[PDB]
Amino acid sequence: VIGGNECDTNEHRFLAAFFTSRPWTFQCAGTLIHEEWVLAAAHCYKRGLNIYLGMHNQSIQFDDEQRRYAIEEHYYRCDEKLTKWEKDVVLLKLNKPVSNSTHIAPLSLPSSPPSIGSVCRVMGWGIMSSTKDILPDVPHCANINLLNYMECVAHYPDVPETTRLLCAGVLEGGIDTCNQDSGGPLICDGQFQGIVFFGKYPCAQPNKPGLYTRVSNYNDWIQNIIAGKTTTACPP
Ligand SMILES: *[C@@H]1O[C@H](CO[C@@H]2O[C@@H](C)[C@@H](O)[C@@H](O)[C@@H]2O)[C@@H](O[C@@H]2O[C@H](CO)[C@@H](O[C@@H]3O[C@H](CO[C@H]4O[C@H](CO)[C@@H](O)[C@H](O)[C@@H]4O)[C@@H](O)[C@H](O)[C@@H]3O)[C@H](O)[C@H]2NC(C)=O)[C@H](O)[C@H]1NC(C)=O
Ligand SMILES: *[C@@H]1O[C@H](CO[C@@H]2O[C@@H](C)[C@@H](O)[C@@H](O)[C@@H]2O)[C@@H](O[C@@H]2O[C@H](CO)[C@@H](O[C@@H]3O[C@H](CO)[C@@H](O)[C@H](O)[C@@H]3O)[C@H](O)[C@H]2NC(C)=O)[C@H](O)[C@H]1NC(C)=O
Repeated sequence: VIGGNECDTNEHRFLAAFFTSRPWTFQCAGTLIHEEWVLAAAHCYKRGLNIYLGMHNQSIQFDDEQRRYAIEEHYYRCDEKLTKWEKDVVLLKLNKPVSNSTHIAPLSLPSSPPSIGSVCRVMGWGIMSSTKDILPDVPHCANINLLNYMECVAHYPDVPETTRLLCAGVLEGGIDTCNQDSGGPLICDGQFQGIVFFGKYPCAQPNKPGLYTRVSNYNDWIQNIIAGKTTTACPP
């Protein structure tokens, strides 16, 4: 996250961190949405990653930190016509539930639709400088705006027209998500509305907002999987 500051230690209790085992290296983030389910981005997740809940400073282990791994890995396979840009979610079931604690609590799926002009919180351990690829040991937080999708469409020729992505950022530049913020939540007006996907590098350029996976498209699908539906998960 560029143009922000270190997050408050208690304002990201839903933020999950993915690590490889050896070496022990931060990969990306995810969102705890349920005591035993995490929602992440398909493009940065790979099998066997360690999942940490209740992490702030990567060099510190809080007394309530919990480590898990995925026992189930659900990709969105409902519409073969959707491009890779339109289905970048992975729903992970944890090997064991995590109870609430000082630094751990799930974030609910959005209960109202996203609205242009909202102020959106972004957070992550990703690159925090637009001039140097500096990765912090603590997560950084910042505010951006949910923008008209028109503000993004012209900058991503490779991405076809879609309704399944959100355009968010700061048009004057200076504030943006960057590499390895992938998978983190975009929280607009208190609602989990987006997942960090991709933008432009260098990051935080003027009039170069990023695209975010639109969470609300997946509510029914996620809830069905959590409810135990195997087949029947997708819509008819
Ligand atoms: C562990 O903590 C989470 C609470 O999540 C926190 O909520 C508060 C306490 C803040 O501290 C936030 O920072 C955290 O996000 C608990 O789960 C939440 O329970 C609360 C109950 O108060 C739910 O919030 C309410 O939801 C009402 C409707 O509930 C139903 O709909 C939602 C879906 O939107 C669904 O999640 C829930 O299961 C029911 O289906 C709503 O009318 C009300 O206005 C308010 O929004 C919230 O939905 C729960 N969140 C999640 C992610 O499940 C656990 O209760 C808690 N464990 C315990 C036992 O302490
Ligand atoms: C994320 O956390 C790390 C971990 O360091 C912590 O250090 C203490 C404050 C305790 O909280 C420990 O539990 C924990 O390991 C932070 O890195 C550390 O920063 C401190 C304070 O700046 C550094 O102290 C330096 O020590 C050297 C000698 O090596 C002197 O020359 C320095 O002038 C100064 O005393 C410490 O070196 C550094 N430690 C390690 C292991 O890296 C880090 O600051 C923190 N991140 C943020 C953003 O807060």
